[PDB]
Amino acid sequence: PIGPEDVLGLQRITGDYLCSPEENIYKIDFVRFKIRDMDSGTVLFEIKKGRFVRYQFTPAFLRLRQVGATVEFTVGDKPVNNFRMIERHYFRNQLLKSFDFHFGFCIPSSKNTCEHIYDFPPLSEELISEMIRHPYETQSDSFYFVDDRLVMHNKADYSYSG
Repeated sequence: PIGPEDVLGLQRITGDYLCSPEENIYKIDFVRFKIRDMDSGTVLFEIKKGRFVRYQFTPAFLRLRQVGATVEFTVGDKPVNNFRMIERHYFRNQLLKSFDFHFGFCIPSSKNTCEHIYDFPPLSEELISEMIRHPYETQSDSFYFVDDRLVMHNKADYSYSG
């Protein structure tokens, strides 16, 4: 049984998913995801209607300071309390940054909306160059908890070449 404290100290991407789809007993289902630059309002990525997503971004992405993510999700009939996401980004298994977001109150049996603010870590010129040169070696784990219990785990990797 996996809790926040089990992921909050991880120094590498996991080799596998830490939970199965079945453990999502609350039937949480993301139906919209949109990321924008908070300094320009430019929409960097959007999808409407999936445990793994591969992102193709540009070099300029790595110069962003603050991005806003908007997420829409439905929930099943069981109450969802203390819905929390811990998302850890790594380059070649060096931690870049971990983000810890607590969702607001989730209405059962309905569509919910949330905005998460990511403040980018400072990236050295060397690191930016390497990240551009090494697509898909930037990787993230997204751990989702309800009442301190892991119920979803999504993965992603990132290119900054295109």
